[PDB]
Amino acid sequence: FLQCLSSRIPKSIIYASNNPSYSNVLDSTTQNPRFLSSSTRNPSVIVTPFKISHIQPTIYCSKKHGVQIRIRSGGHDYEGLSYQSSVPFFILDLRNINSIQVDVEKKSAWVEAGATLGELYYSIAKKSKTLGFPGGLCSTVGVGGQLGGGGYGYQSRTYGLASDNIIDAQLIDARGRILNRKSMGEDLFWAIRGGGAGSFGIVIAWKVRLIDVPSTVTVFETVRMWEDNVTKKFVHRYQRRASNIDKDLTIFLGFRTTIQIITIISATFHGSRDRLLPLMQEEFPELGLGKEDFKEMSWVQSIVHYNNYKDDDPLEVLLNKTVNFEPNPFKLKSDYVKKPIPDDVLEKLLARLYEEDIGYDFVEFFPYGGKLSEISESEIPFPHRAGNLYNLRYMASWKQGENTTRINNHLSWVRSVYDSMTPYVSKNPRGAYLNFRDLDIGVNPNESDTTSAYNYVKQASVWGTKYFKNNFYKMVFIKTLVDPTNFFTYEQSIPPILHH
Ligand SMILES: *Cc1cc2c(nc3c(=O)[nH]c(=O)nc-3n2C[C@H](O)[C@H](O)[C@H](O)COP(=O)(O)OP(=O)(O)OC[C@H]2O[C@@H](n3cnc4c(N)ncnc43)[C@H](O)[C@@H]2O)c(*)c1C
Ligand SMILES: *[C@@H]1O[C@H](CO)[C@@H](O)[C@H](O)[C@H]1NC(C)=O
Repeated sequence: FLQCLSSRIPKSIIYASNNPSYSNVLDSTTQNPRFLSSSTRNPSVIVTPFKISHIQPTIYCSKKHGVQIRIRSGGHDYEGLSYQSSVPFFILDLRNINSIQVDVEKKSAWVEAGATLGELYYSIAKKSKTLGFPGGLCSTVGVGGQLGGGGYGYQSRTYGLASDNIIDAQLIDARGRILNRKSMGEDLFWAIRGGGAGSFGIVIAWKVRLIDVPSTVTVFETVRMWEDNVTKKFVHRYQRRASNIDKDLTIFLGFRTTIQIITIISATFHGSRDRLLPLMQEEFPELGLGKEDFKEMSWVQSIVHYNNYKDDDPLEVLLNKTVNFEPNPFKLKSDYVKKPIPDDVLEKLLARLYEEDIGYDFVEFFPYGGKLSEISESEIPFPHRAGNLYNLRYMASWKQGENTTRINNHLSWVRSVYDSMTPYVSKNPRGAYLNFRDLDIGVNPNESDTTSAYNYVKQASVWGTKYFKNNFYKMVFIKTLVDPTNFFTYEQSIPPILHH
């Protein structure tokens, strides 16, 4: 494999195990610290192209020598699939493929896969205070992965997901052909906008629609005690109102221990605080929030704020490539909720936070509705639309270095929490969020360990219909057309219809 690469691409973009910088390049975007001790995080080579023509030979060498491709842009995949495999593999790391072209007059931008959300937001904000992009929250996330999987954040109720706002793309397929929207066709251009683009090809660049944002947005955040009847009433009404209120207001909810359970309420309102005050006093008067609890800022300042930087920090903090906190290993799972959880079941859920160490486990609510209930189930592969109140996320975290038995304890905790919620969350299929990737919901069999093509597809649909509902089956046909030999494979790759 390595011989084939070195006779075809410059040595300067090739990092093998023997290279002293291999470990830095590997670790630099291993973004879930849980996998820093994974035995499957051992690519034989990391390739870091700096121009497009570097990529086609890596496809050729990968096919000819049986070395599986793992595509990494931001490396934020929550299961670390961009840098692990149980078969011999290499990482095509697109960090240097990162140019951004912003057209303020046409309200559009071309963004290469290795650019981060922070770099995109930075480039927009340097040119206009009133344009934005609803890309998601984390400034270090790569657009290469994010825009292929949905991409949710404080703007999604107002403007849609990141994948709801894509108008062209450049993609390299398994034959090494570099295609745009016109030459890839509408089916494949549909599939990559939220279907997990790495099942179909290597996205080189996305063309996005820029959104009009108000020159003033308003944020607020407060921490309350859960053992407080006003907090409980607010949360009771939150379940019923968060997805139905004014689409300009998005409110997140989080719970952790600190010994009591605290409730974190955080929000962004796409408007001034004079507009926000009557809305909050009509929807949640029990919060008692005054004029001075709302802080006005620009759209990009609100992104800086919610990435744990100072409100008045220079925009350059958006260009940093690692999070502004030291991260703990973690395992998250998520569910979709269509009916309010009963009061006493919510109490039983939150009490499970007492079972592990203080402040290390979390339950979080991300509301749907708004624009997300206006878009059909099949507009793009992302299917989680009207009828969903919120996505409910469960997470356990621990410190780097805990022994195996304690990690298993943490994994078992969050899995049992998930199992306990089966009666109260979506079913048939039990929905799951691709960008909250969870291997526990099902993985592919080894294609050689199936008994038929139908068998391969049906097994894969276990996880497939959870992420995509029946968009999964349209994606199976598209996969069959554009990658019939299954060059792009991994634990949750869309399967082709195998010929024999
Ligand atoms: C670490 C982190 C992740 C976050 C954060 N906040 C999020 C939020 O507010 N909303 C979300 O919806 N997701 C959030 N995430 C998760 C990540 O945004 C998603 O998990 C993305 O999928 C990660 O994208 P990226 O940064 O590129 O990480 P990768 O591992 O490189 O990509 C994930 C996935 O996509 C494939 N892939 C990447 N690049 C390509 C290209 N060019 N072509 C095809 N396929 C590609 C990878 O193989 C992998 O499977 C907040 C934080 C702190
Ligand atoms: C982010 O960029 C700013 C500007 O240089 C810098 O002050 C800050 O330390 C950076 N954040 C990091 C290194 O996490």
